[PDB]
Amino acid sequence: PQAKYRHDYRAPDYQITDIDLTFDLDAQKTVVTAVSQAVRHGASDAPLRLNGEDLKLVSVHINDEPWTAWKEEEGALVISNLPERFTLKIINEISPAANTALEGLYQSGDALCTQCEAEGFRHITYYLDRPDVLARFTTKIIADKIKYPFLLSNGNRVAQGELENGRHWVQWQDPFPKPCYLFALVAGDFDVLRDTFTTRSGREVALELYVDRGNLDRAPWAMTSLKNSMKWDEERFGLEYDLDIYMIVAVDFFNMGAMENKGLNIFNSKYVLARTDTATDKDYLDIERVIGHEYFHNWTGNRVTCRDWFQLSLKEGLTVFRDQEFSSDLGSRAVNRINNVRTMRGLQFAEDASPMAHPIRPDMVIEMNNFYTLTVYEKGAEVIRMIHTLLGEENFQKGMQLYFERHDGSAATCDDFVQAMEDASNVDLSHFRRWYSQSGTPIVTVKDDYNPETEQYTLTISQRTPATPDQAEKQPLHIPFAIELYDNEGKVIPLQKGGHPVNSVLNVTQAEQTFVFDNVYFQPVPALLCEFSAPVKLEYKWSDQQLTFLMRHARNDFSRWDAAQSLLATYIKLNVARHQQGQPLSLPVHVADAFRAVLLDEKIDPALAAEILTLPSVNEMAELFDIIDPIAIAEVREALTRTLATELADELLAIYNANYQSEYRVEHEDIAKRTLRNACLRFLAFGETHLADVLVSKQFHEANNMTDALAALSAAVAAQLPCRDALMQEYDDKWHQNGLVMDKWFILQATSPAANVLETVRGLLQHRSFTMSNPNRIRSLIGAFAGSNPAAFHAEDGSGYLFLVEMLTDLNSRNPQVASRLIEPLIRLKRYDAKRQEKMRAALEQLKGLENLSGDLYEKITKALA
Ligand SMILES: CN(C)c1ncnc2c1ncn2[C@@H]1O[C@H](CO)[C@@H](N)[C@H]1O
Ligand SMILES: [Zn+2]
Repeated sequence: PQAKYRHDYRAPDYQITDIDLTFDLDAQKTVVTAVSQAVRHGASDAPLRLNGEDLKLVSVHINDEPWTAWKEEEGALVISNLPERFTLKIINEISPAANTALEGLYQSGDALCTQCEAEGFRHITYYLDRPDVLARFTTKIIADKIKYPFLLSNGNRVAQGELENGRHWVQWQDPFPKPCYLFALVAGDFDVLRDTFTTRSGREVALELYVDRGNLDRAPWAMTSLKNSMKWDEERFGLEYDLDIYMIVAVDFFNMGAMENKGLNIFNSKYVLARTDTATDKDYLDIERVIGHEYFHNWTGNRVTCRDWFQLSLKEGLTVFRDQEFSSDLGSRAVNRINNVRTMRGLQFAEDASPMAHPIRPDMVIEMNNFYTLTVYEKGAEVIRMIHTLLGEENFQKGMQLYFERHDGSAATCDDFVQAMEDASNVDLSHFRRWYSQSGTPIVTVKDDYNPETEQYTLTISQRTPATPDQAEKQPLHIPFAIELYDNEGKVIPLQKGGHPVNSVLNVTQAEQTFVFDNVYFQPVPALLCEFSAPVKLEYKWSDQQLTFLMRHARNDFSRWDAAQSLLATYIKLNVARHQQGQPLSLPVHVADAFRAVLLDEKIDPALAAEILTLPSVNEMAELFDIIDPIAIAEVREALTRTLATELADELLAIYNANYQSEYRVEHEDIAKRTLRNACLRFLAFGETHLADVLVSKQFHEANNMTDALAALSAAVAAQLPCRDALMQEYDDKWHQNGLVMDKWFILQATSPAANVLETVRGLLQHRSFTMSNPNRIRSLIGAFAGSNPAAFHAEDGSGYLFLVEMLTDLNSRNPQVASRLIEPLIRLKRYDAKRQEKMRAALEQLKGLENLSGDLYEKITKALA
């Protein structure tokens, strides 16, 4: 499989302007007729090169003449000797029932549905399957009326009919030109939740959420969230929906999350279906996020699309930024920022230190489905956020507005977007552009000096990015470095120099620089990289007391949390080293006291307290180390929990009880109280065994919502409480028929600290609720084991690696996209000790040798073994 390169982009030799599709739908044999209107832009002698995969070609006509000047080649239909302008007619057959990869037209249960991003449309017909070819679609769908009463495509219905032999048809037209990755088709029998949204200018939009029969009870929150998304995009960004109908279809079989097909989004049901007994607060807020995200793409992705796939972050960085801003405005901004930074530092930085490292605008791709990454998405969004930091809201929105004025109805590049921001704001983003081309995490080192003679405070700030596997050369970035200086009372010291204010966002643009501040009347405590102002590792020699000072006094809630993270990091590192020498946890009294103070502080937001009382995950902890010792990290996390449980027992139980809520509401203040209560319950579970067992079992049985029930169940498994096996069986007996609810239970099984977790997981391959045909079940059992139980995955006997190789050997053939997601923990081998590296390398070597190795896995495996 051959790599493609960004620098190789060239405008297409032919465009398509209009495509009329007819589907004669059948799960075993679907016939596609595609009539395209084409224009040659390149040389007269250049053939038309159409992409296609696993298609049975029936016929090729050019202006209704059966064509003889063509050939099929791997992946392609090459058509020669064409006029400058012509009508192409292709007829071909495809087989949805055989499509286990879930790419193209496939079956989800009894429904037929599509996934076309990135390159799935070529699995449906021969086409210019590249996102700089925009065309107007018309789609006619013919099917059995009893099996497929609903026949959906993008846009509005223009024609409908009934045929003999129980077939019917519907034809759709979408006026907006689109690249083919935004094509969608759905056929099936559904319950339908119908609502309306009226835009601020008065356009009434019909909203339609399509769910499997008997799931309407789980649909209102998704609808609520759609309307919220629409309203917010109007309020914040000034953008209105542009069509008459907005359709969402929830399907159970889906490799991604959800997909922004124009006017006909297709969602994994995990990101739609919720009711209070089936879904947690986090589920509710994730549905809100993903509903938002796909809606937001209607502008950032659909009305302006991507010139080529290397520009994916153009839509994904900006749409994730928008989803974050949406959640943050509606909810707790600080809890959002905290959890997005946890993702960045715990998951994204690992990718940027791995063999799959890439810039947010990649330069080299083998399989584009491998580049829907933490980097492109979440780091992408941090890059957008940095532009927002540099410009301010008002200039940022002027940039947005210039971007749409210039590029609406076209396919654009990341550079176009930056230029629009630069030109609208008059802020120079030339250096800033290097964030798009350079991979890896910058390390920002900060030293400080306070001169009492002159009342000056000096920060000496250096940067460097280490080389990564993909790039041997690195250069300094334009790093927006936000600070705040605090006096001995906790009050912010005004920043100034030579009699003038200085902006608190420092422009860290060199390898080394100094910043001098005047009229600093007291030695300050600095808050550095405020709100995570750039996606970098910060090196500052913090005292413990500077960090507890910030926890008490810092103005922004994020800074209070971040200071707690910096204080814990020192002691996580200390205790991992101790664990490797067989020595028990050591924690200063003053550290425990800082967490006690947070528990008893009446003035702190409970949302913030809960996050400070949520220890860094085993992933966030791994980021603190060059070489990862996953057993030490897991055991240190447990011991730290037990230590705090003991030291803070009385305070934890008081706050647990104080935050009891008898009514359940999906409302942010309520959520905050509940997160705090369950944060306390986690520590209590790791306390004295009898009290723990009582508290946890009672919460599980008495809960009136899934948040509380699952928090108890997860604590029983994490602390290996007596009640665990009863409660787990209880859950299975109640919920086994409900795959989305059972996913939570598979995750708890896979992430268990029990010694026999792998045996349990293997046995669960045969569980009544598990199936290898469903990506959500696969992720929830196998994925969670490999990725979220690094202590068991990395068992010294190598059993974890062997288990993953077995599963990958199936999935490589069945569903390469899911396989490539699941191989990630093995490609991290260079972070582990030699003995583990040797076992992981052997596992990788085994997979490299598979018959019919997918491109998706080939790419990762070859990088890993280099
Ligand atoms: C370790 N890997 C592959 C991932 N770990 C966690 N989240 C991921 C990962 N790969 C992609 N994502 C998320 O998928 C979403 C897009 O499908 C992005 N939001 C990205 O974070
Ligand atoms: Zn997206």
